[PDB]
Amino acid sequence: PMILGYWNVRGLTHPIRLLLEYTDSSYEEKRYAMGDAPDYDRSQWLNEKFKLGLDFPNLPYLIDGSRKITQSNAIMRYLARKHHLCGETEEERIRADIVENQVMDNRMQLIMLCYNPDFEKQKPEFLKTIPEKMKLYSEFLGKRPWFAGDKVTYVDFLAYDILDQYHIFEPKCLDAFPNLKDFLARFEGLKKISAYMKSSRYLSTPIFSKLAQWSNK
Amino acid sequence: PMILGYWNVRGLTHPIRLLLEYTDSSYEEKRYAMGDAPDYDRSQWLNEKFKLGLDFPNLPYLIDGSRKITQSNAIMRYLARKHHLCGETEEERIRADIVENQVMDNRMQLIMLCYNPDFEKQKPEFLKTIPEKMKLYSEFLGKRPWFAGDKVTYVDFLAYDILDQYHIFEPKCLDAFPNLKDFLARFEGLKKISAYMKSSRYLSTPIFSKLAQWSNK
Ligand SMILES: N[C@@H](CCC(=O)N[C@@H](CS[C@@H]1c2ccccc2-c2ccccc2[C@H]1O)C(=O)NCC(=O)O)C(=O)O
Ligand SMILES: N[C@@H](CCC(=O)N[C@@H](CS[C@@H]1c2ccccc2-c2ccccc2[C@H]1O)C(=O)NCC(=O)O)C(=O)O
Repeated sequence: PMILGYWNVRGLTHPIRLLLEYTDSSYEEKRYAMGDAPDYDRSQWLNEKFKLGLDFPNLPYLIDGSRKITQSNAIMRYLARKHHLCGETEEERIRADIVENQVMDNRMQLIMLCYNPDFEKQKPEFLKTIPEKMKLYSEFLGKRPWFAGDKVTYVDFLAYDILDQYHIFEPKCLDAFPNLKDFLARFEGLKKISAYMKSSRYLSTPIFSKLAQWSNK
Repeated sequence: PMILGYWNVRGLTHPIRLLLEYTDSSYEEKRYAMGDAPDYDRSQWLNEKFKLGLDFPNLPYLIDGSRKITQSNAIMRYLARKHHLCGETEEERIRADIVENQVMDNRMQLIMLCYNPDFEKQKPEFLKTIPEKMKLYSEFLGKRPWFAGDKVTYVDFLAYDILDQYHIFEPKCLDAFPNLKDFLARFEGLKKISAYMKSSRYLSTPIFSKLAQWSNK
């Protein structure tokens, strides 16, 4: 089977595991335990970082035989092509490309913060920006069932992850956007997702580990 | 024709203009002003940011008829598909997907620094990592003429921008990687490239303007 390499948290892998499962992909996971604090030791990673034959060594990685991939987005695209979950029209391709890029921006923004020693201080002015963040996705999706269109695609995976993460962070963040809650429910409804999601293996959380300001566990 | 919206800067637009030209695109520009120190005023942008009918309001943007694309990479990709500047084989795509993601990471890395209040201190430390970064590009590239393979692709535009920029920051950063040095010369060679670059409407510098801790002009 393929090997998926990542740290011991939800993270950037949330959408990959969700993808793999959805597609019934055959895979094994390769969990990297990060040392504790202070340390936060990454030796277990660092010790093989350059020994896996990775183009630009990183976490997460997917090894599918001779095929060695880094860059979560890359990993995603790779699995999308494999299972045909890319946009089928230019329109769709564009929507997915914007979305893919957009999720990362927002993901990064949150991440940045939860790892900001000075959290508490900014943790409020930050929450000031979420409704706009959310409204963006809201207007975009509009009435479509899926982010690219009528057909589910890989970016739904990313979209799902991101929305869930904000929600989780700011529980009300979605009350104003019913379309967005419908989506969450619709993705959660995909038959292979519900089981997986109720699985012992499955760790809804936490995108973030020990190093975290909000959720250091 | 097509319209391109950006900040008086080079930044994210650099790869875009380069591709726009390469492909002989016919387009107009809508340049916006970034208020100064302090201020760093973007009224205009802000006065209209919400009036363009764009999906995720942002700079830059490219309007091509019905087509309104935000996110620089999406922009890049839309132009790539249009002129067949994408990877053609599965292998070419992976390389492309990887490099693209990799370039942005690296760009952000440098931008974050340039935008850090504690830049002077951070700098030396940041310098220390260059070789490694550079190294991965060099090896990933190996002996290929282009990042994805035998033919120029959009990622070449990404890569050149970024390599050109690290090279200005750390003029020696490349001495140990001649494939890289060739790549730069070779990229600058492309007929339509030299052509545009020689032109009077070409802006190399800088990636960052005002705010910029490094390259504030
Ligand atoms: N652009 C890349 C980013 C990859 C990334 O930065 N990887 C970090 C982990 S994600 C990173 C993180 C680190 C530790 C713990 C948690 C996280 C995490 C979780 C969720 C979201 C993002 C993060 C980042 O801090 C890493 O540890 N790489 C190993 C290395 O560089 O040698 C991608 O999308 O794959
Ligand atoms: N992920 C998006 C990034 C878009 C974005 O961050 N754009 C910023 C300007 S570029 C941005 C930047 C901002 C300030 C100063 C410098 C920079 C910069 C300079 C060079 C390269 C990249 C940047 C970005 O950090 C912006 O002003 N958007 C309009 C808005 O805010 O509504 C993309 O790739 O398109």
